[PDB]
Amino acid sequence: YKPSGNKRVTFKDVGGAEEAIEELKEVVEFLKDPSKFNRIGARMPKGILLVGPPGTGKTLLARAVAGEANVPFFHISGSDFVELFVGVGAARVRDLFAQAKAHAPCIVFIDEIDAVGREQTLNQLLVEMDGFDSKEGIIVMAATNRPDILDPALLRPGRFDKKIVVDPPDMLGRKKILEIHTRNKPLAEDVNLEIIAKRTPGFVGADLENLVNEAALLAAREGRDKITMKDFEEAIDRVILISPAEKRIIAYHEAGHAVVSTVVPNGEPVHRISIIPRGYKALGYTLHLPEEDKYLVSRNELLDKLTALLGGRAAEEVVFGDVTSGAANDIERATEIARNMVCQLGMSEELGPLAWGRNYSEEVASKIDEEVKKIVTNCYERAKEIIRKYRKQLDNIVEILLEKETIEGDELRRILSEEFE
Amino acid sequence: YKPSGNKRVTFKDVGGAEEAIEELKEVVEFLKDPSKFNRIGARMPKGILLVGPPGTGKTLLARAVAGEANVPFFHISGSDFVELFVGVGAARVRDLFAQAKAHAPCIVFIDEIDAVGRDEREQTLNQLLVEMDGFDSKEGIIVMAATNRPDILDPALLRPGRFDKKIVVDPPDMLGRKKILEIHTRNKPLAEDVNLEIIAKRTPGFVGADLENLVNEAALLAAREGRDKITMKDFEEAIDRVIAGPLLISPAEKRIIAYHEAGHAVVSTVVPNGEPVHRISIIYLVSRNELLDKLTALLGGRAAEEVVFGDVTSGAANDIERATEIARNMVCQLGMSEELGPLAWGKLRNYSEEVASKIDEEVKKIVTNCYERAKEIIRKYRKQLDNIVEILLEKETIEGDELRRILSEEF
Amino acid sequence: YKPSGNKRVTFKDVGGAEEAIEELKEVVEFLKDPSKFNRIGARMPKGILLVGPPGTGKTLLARAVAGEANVPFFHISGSDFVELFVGVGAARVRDLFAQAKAHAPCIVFIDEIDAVGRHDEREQTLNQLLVEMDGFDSKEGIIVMAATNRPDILDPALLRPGRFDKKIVVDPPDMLGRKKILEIHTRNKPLAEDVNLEIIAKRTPGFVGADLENLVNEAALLAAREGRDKITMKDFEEAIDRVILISPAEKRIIAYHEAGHAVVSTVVPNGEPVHRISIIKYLVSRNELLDKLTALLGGRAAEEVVFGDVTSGAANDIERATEIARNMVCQLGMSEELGPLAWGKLRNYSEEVASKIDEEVKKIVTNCYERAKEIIRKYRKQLDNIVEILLEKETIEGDELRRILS
Amino acid sequence: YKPSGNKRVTFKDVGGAEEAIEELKEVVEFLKDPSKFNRIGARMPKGILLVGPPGTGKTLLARAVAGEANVPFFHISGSDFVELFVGVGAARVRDLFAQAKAHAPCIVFIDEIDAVGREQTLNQLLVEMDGFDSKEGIIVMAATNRPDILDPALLRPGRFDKKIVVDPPDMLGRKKILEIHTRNKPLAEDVNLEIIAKRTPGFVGADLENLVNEAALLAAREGRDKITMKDFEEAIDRVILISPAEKRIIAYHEAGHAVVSTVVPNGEPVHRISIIPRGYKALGYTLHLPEEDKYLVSRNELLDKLTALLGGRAAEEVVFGDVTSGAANDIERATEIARNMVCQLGMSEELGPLAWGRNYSEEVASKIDEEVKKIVTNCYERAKEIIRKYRKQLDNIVEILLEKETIEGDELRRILSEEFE
Ligand SMILES: Nc1ncnc2c1ncn2[C@@H]1O[C@H](COP(=O)(O)OP(=O)(O)O)[C@@H](O)[C@H]1O
Ligand SMILES: Nc1ncnc2c1ncn2[C@@H]1O[C@H](COP(=O)(O)OP(=O)(O)O)[C@@H](O)[C@H]1O
Ligand SMILES: Nc1ncnc2c1ncn2[C@@H]1O[C@H](COP(=O)(O)OP(=O)(O)O)[C@@H](O)[C@H]1O
Ligand SMILES: Nc1ncnc2c1ncn2[C@@H]1O[C@H](COP(=O)(O)OP(=O)(O)O)[C@@H](O)[C@H]1O
Ligand SMILES: [Mg+2]
Ligand SMILES: [Mg+2]
Ligand SMILES: [Mg+2]
Ligand SMILES: [Mg+2]
Ligand SMILES: [Zn+2]
Ligand SMILES: [Zn+2]
Ligand SMILES: [Zn+2]
Ligand SMILES: [Zn+2]
Repeated sequence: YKPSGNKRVTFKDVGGAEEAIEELKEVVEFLKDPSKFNRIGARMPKGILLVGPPGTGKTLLARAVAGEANVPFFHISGSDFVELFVGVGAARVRDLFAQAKAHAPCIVFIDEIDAVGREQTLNQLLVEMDGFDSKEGIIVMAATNRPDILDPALLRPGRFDKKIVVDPPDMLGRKKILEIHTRNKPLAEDVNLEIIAKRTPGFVGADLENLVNEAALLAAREGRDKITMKDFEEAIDRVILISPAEKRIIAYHEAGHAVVSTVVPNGEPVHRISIIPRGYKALGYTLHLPEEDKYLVSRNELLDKLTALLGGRAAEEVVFGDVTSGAANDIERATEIARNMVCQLGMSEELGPLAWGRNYSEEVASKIDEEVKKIVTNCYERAKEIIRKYRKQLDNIVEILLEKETIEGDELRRILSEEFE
Repeated sequence: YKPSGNKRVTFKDVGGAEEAIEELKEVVEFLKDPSKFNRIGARMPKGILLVGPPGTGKTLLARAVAGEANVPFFHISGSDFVELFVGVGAARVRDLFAQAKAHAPCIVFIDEIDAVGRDEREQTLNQLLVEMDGFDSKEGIIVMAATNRPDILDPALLRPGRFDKKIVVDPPDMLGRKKILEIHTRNKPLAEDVNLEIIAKRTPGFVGADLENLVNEAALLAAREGRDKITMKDFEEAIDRVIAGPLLISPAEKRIIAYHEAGHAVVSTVVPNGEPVHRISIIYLVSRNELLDKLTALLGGRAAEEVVFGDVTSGAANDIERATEIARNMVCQLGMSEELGPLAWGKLRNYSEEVASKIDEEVKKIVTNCYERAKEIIRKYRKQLDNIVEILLEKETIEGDELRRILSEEF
Repeated sequence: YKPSGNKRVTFKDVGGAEEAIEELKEVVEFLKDPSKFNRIGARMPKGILLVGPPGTGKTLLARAVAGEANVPFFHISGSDFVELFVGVGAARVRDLFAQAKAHAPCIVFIDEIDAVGRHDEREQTLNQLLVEMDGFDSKEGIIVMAATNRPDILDPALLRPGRFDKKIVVDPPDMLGRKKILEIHTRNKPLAEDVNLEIIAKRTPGFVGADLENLVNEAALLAAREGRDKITMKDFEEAIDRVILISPAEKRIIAYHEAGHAVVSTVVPNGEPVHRISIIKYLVSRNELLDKLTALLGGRAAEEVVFGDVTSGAANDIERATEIARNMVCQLGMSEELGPLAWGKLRNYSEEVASKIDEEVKKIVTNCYERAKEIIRKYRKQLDNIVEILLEKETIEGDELRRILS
Repeated sequence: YKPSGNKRVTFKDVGGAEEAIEELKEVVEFLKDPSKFNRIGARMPKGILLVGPPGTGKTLLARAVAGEANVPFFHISGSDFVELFVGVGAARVRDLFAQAKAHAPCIVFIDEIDAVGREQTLNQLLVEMDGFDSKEGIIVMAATNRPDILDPALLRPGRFDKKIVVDPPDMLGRKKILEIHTRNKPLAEDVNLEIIAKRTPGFVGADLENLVNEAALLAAREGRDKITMKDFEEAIDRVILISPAEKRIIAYHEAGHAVVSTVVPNGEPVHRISIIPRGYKALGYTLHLPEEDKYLVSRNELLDKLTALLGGRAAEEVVFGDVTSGAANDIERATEIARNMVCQLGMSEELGPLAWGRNYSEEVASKIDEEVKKIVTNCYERAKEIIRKYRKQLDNIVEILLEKETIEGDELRRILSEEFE
């Protein structure tokens, strides 16, 4: 394999991710001279996971880090390994790392890392991660919008043991991204990117770069030498949000996750809750992440986890009397877990300490289904029992959420303790 | 591979395709003077996919764009590459693009692209991909492709950088038929009794290719009788000819489709969560009730047919399919079933026959409830249903601040 | 490449190809006076492909068009161009079109066009053809006709609009057509007054024009051989054995099967008008489909009623009919009990539903079957009459059939 | 494709098939100068099917015919077309014939013709057969040891409308084949091929050529310049028949086919019966051949045909009280036919005029099975009823069969009429 011949980027070229750039500044410092860290035992991560929705500059930042450190950048895409013949995947992972070490210090980027990190190909990856010497100035960055799908072996210490969340940009972030992608473009005097930032809720960087291109097409179509405000207004429409009653439901869903995870004894600590459309900081997402601290999980831990996953839906049903599609992913994950308890873990009553999996009769298929349904239904009703018992808290957390949108650190811990002290 | 030696056409030659022509105007300007775009980095697509039924003018539009830009037009048929010996297809694609670059700007147009882009075909298609990726848009080359079989295409073909822009070419309605008849009648001697509106109205289902043939058959009728003008009777009789030569919508059928279309519109309007209805023509997160409303509306066409005609036709097949998809999704994915619980059933089926059976009863129950509700709505609003149909038959299309008001004056 | 110096033929010389003659009459009008079409923009085809087995009159037809219009005829054979030195074929095609333009209006006829219109010098030769077709002005009254019994061998470039985009199918003659062919080839011969050409048509199923001409000739040689000045019926009867199949029992059966489809189609309110029987919409409603299904089952219905035994003949129909029923039940929501639901598409539903679908499909097909049988029994006599005519002539027209259903 | 560069053979090189060579002598005469036939309207076949077990010189004779006429020979193998991508099969059939015509007169040989003649590939074959002009000196020969598997469209007149049966060789045929393959070999004086012919019952030409090679290996192994009798004796053993009580059963099976086919009204005329191990002249084989005369078949014709197919087994059961494996192929063919009556032809009581085929429920699967079983069982019991009623005839036919081995022409017709007059 042969390093990217693409155009070098820096952080100059990345808008609306000042938090991410902050954390990555050390990695740039490391790459520029690892010997400053090495000399005093400052141990950097070997793997850094970038998490966010597509088109949010995950790949961009990886490249910005390499250009900023003026180091080679290897771009691989996870979806290139799936579908490969027997062994070809692992041999490419081998080669990748052999090239990385020959060109160290360097960045190795693996896009769509979920594509490989859901056997041989991933096992080879894990051995390479642990096989290489951080001190040689090698850092592997990976991107995913599906971190819930990842093998927890990937996130073990000594691997991708740090991650950074790249969120969609708000109005101020959108404006900046507009300015970046308009730098070398000829704008009319009447163009106001502020109004365009305001009128593009939900748009990510990729969409905004596109909108800018659509705007340029509109000018060029008419043979014009400057892009007008009308061209930007018009372009938005070519590429085409949340109601205050939908905001409410989303808030109740997220609060529901939070309340149930707090009450349930083996609940996952709640560090942040958020009602940003697709922020991956929300707890709703978090609850779908693979267990990275432990290696064993107990039946009661799973039932507690399952009950937390169904908290979103429990809160909607209790409060609104009906349910939306919001909980589809929660339903799917909860079902997966229960099927796994029954068919792999030997955690059903009736089915016994047996691996079922298809290898078995309709008669067993049927008991499996009954058993899986029982677990999920029982956890769901437990969730609602909890919601109802802690309705006032649920209501309180919603109220703040509607106001603040995202609650994160020491502040969140004040609120939860006030509320469940 | 050589550019076409046939007659240069322009948009003056295309009828009833105004929306497609407006999307294509950009391409015409780019080709006239790429510098205007390249100058300000207005990135054009490399490949444009034209999608529509046969004889609707896909090839014509591709030609019109080249003619309008006064650039060479390469006319290729996907069907030529299939059946070819080992490697001959790839080598042809390679050559094809070699010539395009030597003639740039130009249009390369691949008809029947689903013939190539559905061993050897792999290599042929792989080679297509390579050439698409391999050419510089800035150099004024546009590849257009046509298909009436888009679902059969490899998604690799639709990736960004490839055929990532699609334009839909629709069958003409009354006024479009009328325009196409006028285009193909420009240079022909017509009797004073000929009325192309009436012939527009009498040829619902006809595409541009059908109408051009119609005109010629009319002409052949006059010629056979040695007459120096084409008469209305010639056109009328030509209709019956084009038919039995090689699909007209019958008047009775027109009626049924009108009621089907009026039905969707009536139900959509009554149902609280109905989708606004912008047009009727003869030619993040959702709630349970949003979905039941959607489903009920989707079943309105069939509901109208059943209530008005008693019988039901094949016309609601696509809507039944969609309605059923929605209800399986509700039962199997969203946990919106009475009895089956907040469980994901499926993902391919990983459950017992006992469950499969309950799923079927629950899907059938949802769809059947929405169906009966649709019928109640149609019976309750039969008068307005009938008024919309009457107008829709007169015009074939109702739209805009005219459909806007009709639904108010009625509801 | 000069106008053929062979005998003038007209349509009077072509037997049993009325449909194709009717398609070609406009070509003749055009050749006689192109200006009639030219002046109103009536565009004629540049290429007409005649498709059919050897000896059916493809060449004869082309010659008759020219003789009929009194216009020159250039006869070329595609098999001449195979095997040629480098370039020679293209140059011949160039010259051939140069000659047609000098002599227009005219017919240029290419026999065995598959021999050229099919991997080397043929490319060159074929490409020149495509160029010349594209190059010539139709309005000049030039028409190129081609013949093949091998149309699937043909390069589709040839069949594209502006080229050979009109195909005329030429079939083996039915009994009346064979009779006419015999008249034609007998015009100039001394026949005895005992010669019954109809009986000879009847006894010669499967014979094509070339076969029947040969037979007349063998009859003539037979009489001459015996020093006789008239050709008798015995000569023709003996000739048949010389120029040389389906059981008459099997023929009966096929005839009842076909007549059955036709009676049911006619009787059933939504059936498809019958245009022809031979023993060789956008939307569709529930009733229309049931009527169609019933009609599809008529052949078999006619066998069961008439013969009590059924043959493998209805296999395709049974398949078709079952396809329709399954689609009614599974895609069209036209079942009693199964609702306005799509079941399937492969199978996305339970065994309980699988089994209900089979009951319902079975019930529809069976009901339509019984109904077909009722129609057959009710119209037995006319069924019998139709079969009696069908067996005699091999091919009857709808108008005739509806008439018998008096 | 490019004509065989293999070594030219003549009939000189083919042993123990004097009957086959006789029939093929005309084809040689035709190929040498088709104009002698053409001139007086002598119409040759366009297709000639060679039938026999493998290793019996089917391919050999095809090549002998071409070498004898000194004409080009195209060898194709049917199994080369199956497994090919979409269209490649038909395009190769096209090309084959295009080459044949360019090199006419010539022989086109299609080995393992059953491999293609059981859609597009066979349909193309049929059009080529009917597309070519016999008078151009083109004859297509085909070989198969599975003619029961062939599409009856192949055997229609104007195609493979003549066939020749090549049987295993008896002792005298075996001796000749031994002599041919020993011509250029150095034999000891003590070698007696006669005794070797006698001791190799069941051996075909291919086996005998092999035995000869094994004999040569034994000499060469010991460094010897002549092949000894001991070497031949020894070689037989390296490559390794019927009991007089098995002969009896085979005779009763074949007689059973004959008796039932005679009695049953729509029975297939019986032209020969044989108890040669694998002669394809036997009626047992014949009854498995595809209907080549007709196009329609009636329910009663099939029931009669089914009953005849089961006559072999019926005779064994009636006479010996039990049954052997001999009837496996008959059972399989009879089942095929009944399944076809029920599922395709609309010839069941209960199932109706419906195409079943899987497209259908377990409930229907089950009725199908019941229906198919009913037909076969009813036909089987009919067969036995017939055997018992005509036991004396059955006994008589066996007796002759045991004596004569094969009964063929006018003689067979005497016997059957005496017996069922
Ligand atoms: N934060 C950002 N600031 C400026 N441009 C951005 C940003 N995010 C995305 N873009 C632009 O849009 C594209 C986003 O694609 P990518 O970097 O692959 O995002 P992701 O990896 O999240 O899918 C980039 O190529 C970049 O040009
Ligand atoms: N929209 C139209 N306006 C005018 N003529 C049309 C139109 N559509 C088709 N035609 C006539 O019929 C022909 C249709 O062929 P084509 O453009 O190949 O349609 P498609 O490519 O969609 O199959 C055209 O060449 C033209 O003569
Ligand atoms: N339909 C027909 N009517 C009269 N004669 C015919 C007919 N078809 C064939 N023949 C006779 O047989 C001869 C050979 O037929 P030909 O025209 O060469 O048929 P094709 O071109 O289909 O091979 C003709 O010249 C003609 O004399
Ligand atoms: N009748 C025979 N006479 C002489 N040799 C034979 C005979 N039959 C087969 N052989 C030899 O053994 C081989 C038999 O193979 P082959 O001709 O393919 O038979 P088949 O086509 O029946 O399988 C031949 O190559 C030939 O050398
Ligand atoms: Mg992405
Ligand atoms: Mg088209
Ligand atoms: Mg001919
Ligand atoms: Mg063999
Ligand atoms: Zn959630
Ligand atoms: Zn609809
Ligand atoms: Zn039929
Ligand atoms: Zn047997």
